[PDB]
Amino acid sequence: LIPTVRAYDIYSRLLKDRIIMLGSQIDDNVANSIVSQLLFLQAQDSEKDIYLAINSPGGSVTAGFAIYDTIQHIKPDVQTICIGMAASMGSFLLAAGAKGKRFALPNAEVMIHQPLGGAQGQATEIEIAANHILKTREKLNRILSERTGQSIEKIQKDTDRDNFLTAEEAKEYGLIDEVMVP
Amino acid sequence: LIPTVIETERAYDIYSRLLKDRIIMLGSQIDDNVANSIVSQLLFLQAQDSEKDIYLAINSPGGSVTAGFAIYDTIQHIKPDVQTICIGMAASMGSFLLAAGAKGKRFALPNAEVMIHQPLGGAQGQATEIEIAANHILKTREKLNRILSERTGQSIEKIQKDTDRDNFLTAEEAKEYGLIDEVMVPE
Amino acid sequence: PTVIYDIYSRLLKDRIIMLGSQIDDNVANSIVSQLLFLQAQDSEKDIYLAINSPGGSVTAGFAIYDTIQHIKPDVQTICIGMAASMGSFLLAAGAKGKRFALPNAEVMIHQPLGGAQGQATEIEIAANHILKTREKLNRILSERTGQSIEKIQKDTDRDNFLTAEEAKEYGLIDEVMVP
Amino acid sequence: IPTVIETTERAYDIYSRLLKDRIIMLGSQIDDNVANSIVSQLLFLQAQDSEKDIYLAINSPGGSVTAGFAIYDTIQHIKPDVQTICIGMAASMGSFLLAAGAKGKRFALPNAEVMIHQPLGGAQGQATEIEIAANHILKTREKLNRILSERTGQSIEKIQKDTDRDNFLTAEEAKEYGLIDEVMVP
Amino acid sequence: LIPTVIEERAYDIYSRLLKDRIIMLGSQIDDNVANSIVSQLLFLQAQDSEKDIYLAINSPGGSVTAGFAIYDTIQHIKPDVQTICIGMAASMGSFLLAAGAKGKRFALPNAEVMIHQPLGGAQGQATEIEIAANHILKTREKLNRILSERTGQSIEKIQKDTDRDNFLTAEEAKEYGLIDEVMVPE
Amino acid sequence: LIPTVIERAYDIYSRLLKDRIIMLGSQIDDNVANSIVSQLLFLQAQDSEKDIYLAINSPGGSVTAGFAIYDTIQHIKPDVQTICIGMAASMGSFLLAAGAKGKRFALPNAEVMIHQPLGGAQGQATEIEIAANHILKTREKLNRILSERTGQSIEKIQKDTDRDNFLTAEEAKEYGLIDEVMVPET
Amino acid sequence: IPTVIETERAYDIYSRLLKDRIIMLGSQIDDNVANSIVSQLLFLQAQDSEKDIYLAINSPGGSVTAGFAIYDTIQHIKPDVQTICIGMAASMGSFLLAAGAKGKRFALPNAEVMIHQPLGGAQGQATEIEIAANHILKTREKLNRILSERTGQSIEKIQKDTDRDNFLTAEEAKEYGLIDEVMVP
Amino acid sequence: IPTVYDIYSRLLKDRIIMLGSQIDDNVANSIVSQLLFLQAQDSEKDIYLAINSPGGSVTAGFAIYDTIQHIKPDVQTICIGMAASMGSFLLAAGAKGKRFALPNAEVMIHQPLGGAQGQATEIEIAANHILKTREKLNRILSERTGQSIEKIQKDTDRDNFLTAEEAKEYGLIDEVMVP
Amino acid sequence: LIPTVIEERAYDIYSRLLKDRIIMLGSQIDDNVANSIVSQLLFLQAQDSEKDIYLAINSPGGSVTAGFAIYDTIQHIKPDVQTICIGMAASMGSFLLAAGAKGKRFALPNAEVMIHQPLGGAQGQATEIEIAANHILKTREKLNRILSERTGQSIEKIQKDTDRDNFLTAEEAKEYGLIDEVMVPE
Amino acid sequence: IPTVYDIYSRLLKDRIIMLGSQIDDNVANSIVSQLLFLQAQDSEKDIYLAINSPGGSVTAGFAIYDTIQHIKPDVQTICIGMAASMGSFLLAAGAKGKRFALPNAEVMIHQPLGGAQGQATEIEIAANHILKTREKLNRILSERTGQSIEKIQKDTDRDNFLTAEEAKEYGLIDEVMVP
Amino acid sequence: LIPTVAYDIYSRLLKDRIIMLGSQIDDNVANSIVSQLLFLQAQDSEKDIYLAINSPGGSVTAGFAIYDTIQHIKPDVQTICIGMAASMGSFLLAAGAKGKRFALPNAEVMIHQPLGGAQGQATEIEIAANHILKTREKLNRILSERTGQSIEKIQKDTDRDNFLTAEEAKEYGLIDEVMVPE
Repeated sequence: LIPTVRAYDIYSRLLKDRIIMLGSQIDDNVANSIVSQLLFLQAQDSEKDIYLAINSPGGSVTAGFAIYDTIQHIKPDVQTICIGMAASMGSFLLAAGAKGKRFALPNAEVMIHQPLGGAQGQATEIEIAANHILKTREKLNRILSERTGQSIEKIQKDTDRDNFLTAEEAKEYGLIDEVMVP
Repeated sequence: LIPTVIETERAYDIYSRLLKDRIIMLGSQIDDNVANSIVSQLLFLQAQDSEKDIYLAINSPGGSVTAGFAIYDTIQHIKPDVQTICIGMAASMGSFLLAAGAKGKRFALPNAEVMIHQPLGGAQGQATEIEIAANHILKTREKLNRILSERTGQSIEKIQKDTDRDNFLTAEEAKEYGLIDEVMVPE
Repeated sequence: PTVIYDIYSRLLKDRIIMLGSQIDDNVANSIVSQLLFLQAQDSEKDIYLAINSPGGSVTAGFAIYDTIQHIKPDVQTICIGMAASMGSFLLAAGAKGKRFALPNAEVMIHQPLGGAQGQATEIEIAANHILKTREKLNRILSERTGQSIEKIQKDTDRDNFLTAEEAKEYGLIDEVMVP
Repeated sequence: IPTVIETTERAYDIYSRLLKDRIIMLGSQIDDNVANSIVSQLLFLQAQDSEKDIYLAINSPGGSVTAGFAIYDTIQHIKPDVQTICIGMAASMGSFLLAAGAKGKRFALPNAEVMIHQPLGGAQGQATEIEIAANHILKTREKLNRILSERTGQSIEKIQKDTDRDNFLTAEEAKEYGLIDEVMVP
Repeated sequence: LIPTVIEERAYDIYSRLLKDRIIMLGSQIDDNVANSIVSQLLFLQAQDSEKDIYLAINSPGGSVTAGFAIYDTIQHIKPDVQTICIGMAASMGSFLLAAGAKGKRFALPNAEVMIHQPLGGAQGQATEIEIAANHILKTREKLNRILSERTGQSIEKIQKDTDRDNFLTAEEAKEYGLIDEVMVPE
Repeated sequence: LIPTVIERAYDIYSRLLKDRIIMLGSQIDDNVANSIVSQLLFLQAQDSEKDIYLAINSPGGSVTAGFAIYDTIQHIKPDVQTICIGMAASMGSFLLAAGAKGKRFALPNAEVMIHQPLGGAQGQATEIEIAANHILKTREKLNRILSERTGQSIEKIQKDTDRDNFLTAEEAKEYGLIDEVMVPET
Repeated sequence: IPTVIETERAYDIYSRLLKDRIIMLGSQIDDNVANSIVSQLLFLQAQDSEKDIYLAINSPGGSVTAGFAIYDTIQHIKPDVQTICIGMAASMGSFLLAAGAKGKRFALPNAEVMIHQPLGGAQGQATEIEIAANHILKTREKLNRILSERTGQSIEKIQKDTDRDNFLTAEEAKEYGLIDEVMVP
Repeated sequence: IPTVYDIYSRLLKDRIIMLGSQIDDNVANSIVSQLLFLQAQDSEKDIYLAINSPGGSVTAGFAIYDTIQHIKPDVQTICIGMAASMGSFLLAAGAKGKRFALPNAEVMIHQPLGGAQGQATEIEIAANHILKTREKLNRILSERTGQSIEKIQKDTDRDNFLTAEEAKEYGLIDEVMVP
Repeated sequence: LIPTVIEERAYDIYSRLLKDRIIMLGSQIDDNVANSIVSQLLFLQAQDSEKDIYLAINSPGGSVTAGFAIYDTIQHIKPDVQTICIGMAASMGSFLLAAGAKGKRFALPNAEVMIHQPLGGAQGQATEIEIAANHILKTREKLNRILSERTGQSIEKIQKDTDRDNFLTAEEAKEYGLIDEVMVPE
Repeated sequence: IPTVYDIYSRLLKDRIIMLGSQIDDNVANSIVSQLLFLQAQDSEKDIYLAINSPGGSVTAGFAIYDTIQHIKPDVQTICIGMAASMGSFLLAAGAKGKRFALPNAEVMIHQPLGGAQGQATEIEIAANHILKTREKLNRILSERTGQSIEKIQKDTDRDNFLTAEEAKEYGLIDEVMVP
Repeated sequence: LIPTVAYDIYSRLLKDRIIMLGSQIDDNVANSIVSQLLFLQAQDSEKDIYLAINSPGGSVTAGFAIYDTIQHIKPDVQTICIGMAASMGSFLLAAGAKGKRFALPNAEVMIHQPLGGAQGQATEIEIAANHILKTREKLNRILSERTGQSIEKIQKDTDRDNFLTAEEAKEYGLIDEVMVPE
């Protein structure tokens, strides 16, 4: 069910007020849509804040970077608000919001972990794939270090396995700035 | 779900709204359907205004070489400059299209990934059928490499070497290679 | 893209038809309808048929071919990407002097494909039919290209890939559209 | 399927736009859904104008005999002449419908294919069930052949012979046979 | 895709026919189809309680209970419901054909009518199978009693004539009492 | 395909809803219940005094979904008439019996079936015990309400629902599941 | 399937019964089963052309042509073949039960016998369907003529009585003429 | 399955038959063959039929039942584990005074199961057949247990699980074999 | 499961019959079956080049080339091969039946013989389909020529009579020349 | 499985039975047959039942259990690897003083598992049956371990894993076989 | 195991130096035939061996295992086509001892080019194409040697499926004689 509110579906109605809902796994389709919404909102008003609500298990790293770079590229501040869960690339995007404007609701879940992938074929193909995913992890960890204030060494350790954080723990970690208390 | 934007009684999905501002989003694998749509958008934008730049945003793992060439040739055919901007990833035919943008107007965002490699395909049947298919994909690779050489300034020999296996480049490396002109740094 | 025109409908307003998929009866029905609609809108102005197709059904292709020849407007054909099999036949079917390909477009010609199962006499009927279909295709291609039927038969025995320039030399198109 | 807009903004898919001009496209296998649509279009066109011709373009491999007879009987029932035009292929029940158009107004384009053959079916179960199914399909064939005899001018005996196996006809052969009246030459 | 007709307002072709009090029953009968047909019948009665309704039938039949939802709605409403078989009316479809207003049940000349006993199934314990058997037998008795009333044939004859699939031409269906007239073309 | 009526465009069910008619024509699941509940609440908001008409052709379904509908009927101020067309089985018959007193109807050939609830349980012995106790309590709840609405004893309802029990419309009236059989005007 | 040893000769239980001229027909009849049963019948005739053979039947039936391979072999060989229905003999199984030596067709008291018309199928062109229909009807005629000969019932009665599944008790099968005696314990 | 002979063959040498699976035609054919073989070996010595079975085909079960009654040796029945449905029927069919269960063995009785699809008259035939089959089963069970047909009908309407001691009280067995 | 016979050598029943020069062809003909039958024929010739061999046939036919492996082996070896149809000999099975030694081709009285044209398939390019068609037509000519030689019927008659499935009784097969005698029981 | 006899048959010659799989009717048939065979060979000598089993059918398990109690020889039980659910029940069922586990063997006890579908009254019958089966299992386990029924009920509510030493303390075995 | 004379009809024929090649050629079949050929040579290095062929062909490398074993061993290997010898089957037919290659009168012989496949990168497809083309050259050269036909003629005659009667196969040089029945 997606209700209608001239007619607008609920999400289009929120977009009118500069709210973007990232409420699914991140793939290229989702990233296309979010990027397009960000660019549209900048064109409508280059100064007013944008609000990106996040309830996502993560997904494609490259798709996530399409969103991440668009956020950093545009002029408006993008606030991030975790509702429900932000895992993997979802937590990376949560951490990518405007400094001081990254939030989670009190019972929201944040999870961080290393990237996942695969490789099949010849030894040299497997080597190329391994080197690529390792370089991707280095890139993710370096940016997370910059955005959280944690050292790269600590991020590497803390993302070796699935690491679940409460909203308060995410604030302490530097993934968000504030827990939005009711 | 793709949201709608309304301007005053006229409803647009957001892609249609961006197209109004001469932005085309290439955000999927390249197949004939995708190429049809992108070609049609390019031709429509030229008809609307033959002088103003067009912006082609690219986040694509690549896909069909012939579908990619439909887009490539349409870019070169039309009068407006087509800027290319890599966001996320441009791999295989996607990186070829990135490199095909107007000279000086090929960009990537800082964390975007570019990957170049040789074409993929298949052949089944009689020996002579396999021969025909092999000759065809080899000729297609020669065509791709020659154009990439022209667009990057790298020699055909170097391109052949560098595309033998998957070759991942950062945005800065893609600039150094000649696949793009600038990394778009955030203000 | 879409305004509640889709972009194809917007191009059709300017007499451009996009043939961008495998040819089956559904696709042929749409293209035929578009051709008839454009003739009804204006019987004198050219129509532009852009072709990026791996081919498909011969009978569906002939629905398009015969509709092109039937209507009054010239139909220009423009190969973008690929025109293979029945797609290359339709490319070759455009108005004389108004058949084009973009420089990196691929053209492929080959004999028809089909199948037959059942009794020997059923298989015989099916074989005779596909052979007669091939003769029909080759005769028309000979007329449209200026190549002999013998040459077309030989050149289509196996998949035969041509560059845009080669397709021009062959007579399948009139010009390569250089940018 | 593209859209056409005629502004005073009213939107039509391509087929709806042709229907406005009394052209019906029969461009698929004939099943009940297709027949229901075509019958509805015919009845609608008669209600809009009971005198003006209707044009039924046919590119079809055939299909259900009963669905085909729904179309056939509707054509014969309504006041307007229904022209038939074969584009691409008219096979089996498709060729039957081609032959069913108004006398003098059955056409094929030059490279169109016409195929005629006997009805196909199946039966499973008890011997007496198989007998019932066999008698039914044989009666259906006699009905089809009798009508085709009437519409072509060929004898029933000749039609029976000529539909025993798949029989492919060129547009010119279909004219000579009496399945169409004219080949539409460009 | 069903085409659209524009008059300022857009209609799919079935909605356009409904405006003229024509209902198309063109598929297998299940609860969804019955819901739609019942709703259309009630809507047409509300629009005009006196004017005839036309129910066109091209259906292989289907659910007996869904068919009875349609049957009882026909009898309940005030307008006469004409029935017209186009293509085929089999099993519950032929039962509905026979259920039209007396004197206003029709078939086109090549339409197929088939009558046969109800079909069903039962699995489980012997007592469960017994309950299922008694139910389908009582359902058959109900169908046959109504068909006897609507056709003028005896229940004994209907029982015999529906033991196996029984295919009737339009003319035979008239002789049987399932319809009143064959609609011959002008 | 569900047709449209233009007055504003309405699908046929929306058009009936404008006249306070709700069609329950499928298996009862949460989606269906959610829709019916929403329709009942909407109709009460439009007019808290005028009757609502709930037509029922349903094989039943989810007991909890059925209770969402049942409790909404009892909660709202308007009387809800129930009318069985085709079949009301299991939770469908429960809802039929839940209509306003004196305003529960069936058409003459409609079927009503009552039986005990169905379910399942897998896992540990203590999990199976919990599931069994739950379904037994659910059956007690259903039977108690059916006793209240029919006037039959709980003992009799228990016995009569042990297996599938099919009732004619007249039998359903005699049983107290409905108030009247709607006979057609001749 | 257990083994029996006589001392060193090992037999599965069916082979051990075959040594005593008992053939088990205990499955659906298809070409494989018929080929085995036919081979057993011919082997037994070769071993002793005069001694009775015992064909125990517990079968739902199956292929008519496979059944006729068995039927014609029974009639062809010299030894009398006794038939004994244990459990069920349905369709072609009941036909084979009825085909045993006159006076030597038996059923156990609670055994089930069922008779019905042949089943089949046909797909394709109208003329192909006609050929298939004519063939199955002729096959039914053949079956009914033989059953009439073996039971003493008229062809028309057999036709009527096989129109649908017709279950018979052992006593009813005796009254019908499908067997000669119920083997009482 | 170990070798000594496989173990079942070794037990058969001592006139023990193991019925340890669902009853289908294959199982019945084997058990019937074993019974006939044992009678041929010695027409006077008892046979022992051990039963651990969820039941299965009624006609396959009756092949076994009638063979037991037909042969001269007494057939003792011994329920180990479970005898359900046709398995409990066969347990009850052993020689009078020689039907046993081990103390923790489970006996279950219930009505026959089946199915029917097709025309109303086909469904009627199938229903009449399974009802007659149930009457037959109940009549024989009544004879073998001493319970009335009415009681058997009531008691088998649903799954009815019995302990060994309850099965003895019911008349399905004669003794519980205490260790 | 195939029984064993012990004489001290153990034999499956087929091996026991083979000892008496009987070969059982009781399945569809494929390369595996043909390998086995050919091997059995060659073995029997080696054991005794003069004594007759008996080939019992109950087969729906199968691969033509596999059938020709058997056919040519029959003709190649020194012993006469008697053929006996039990049950059915269809298609390549009937061809093998007709291939037995002259005067020693039999059918049991209720055995079925069926003759028809070869079946096959072809997919791919037009020229591939042509090659496949020419091959199957050449194969049919070869089959018909041999059947003419073995039956005494003309090739023209065989062509006509095998156009569709043609079922023959044992007596009809004798009249046709496919067998020499119907083996009547004593 | 190597040959010496296959090795299981070799071990059976020395009165060792290997229960090394899930318990179903086939496995129970075999084990019961082996037990009866060993008793027939020698009614006084001990039998050794090695157990590595995740459990399985309760009725099949009771076929084995009752056969053990029925026969005259003592049956030693030895857990190697794992004895879970019905496997641990059989381990506990060995001759008093002759139940063993190897030091790293795992024992697990838990309540029986099952299912039920259909009408409320059918679900009730199935629930009552499995609850009665649990009562039966727990009563016997109480007798064989010396633990109260209340404690067994508590301790089997969820999967309860025991070391060999814990199983000895619990009374499921008598000794841990130390090397 | 088809009939016994445990000891099976094929084993009985092998006792008389007859090998039956009656299936598609794969590694399992080749391994068996090669083993049979080596066994027969060990039993008697002078007496002829008889290889009956009814085969649609199969693996080219498996076929060459058989081919090279035939040429390696000392006994002459007679080949006899019964039913069909197609593709690698016809190659093996042609490989029998000179003067001792036979077909029965209605047997079918078919020759055609090798079949295969390739997927992956352009350079991988090239390697696969070059390999199958070289394999065809090898097959054609040997067939030329064994038939007396030119390589050019073999190339042309195998471009598509080419069906030969037994008499045509003799004329072609694939066999020496058609075994006519007495």
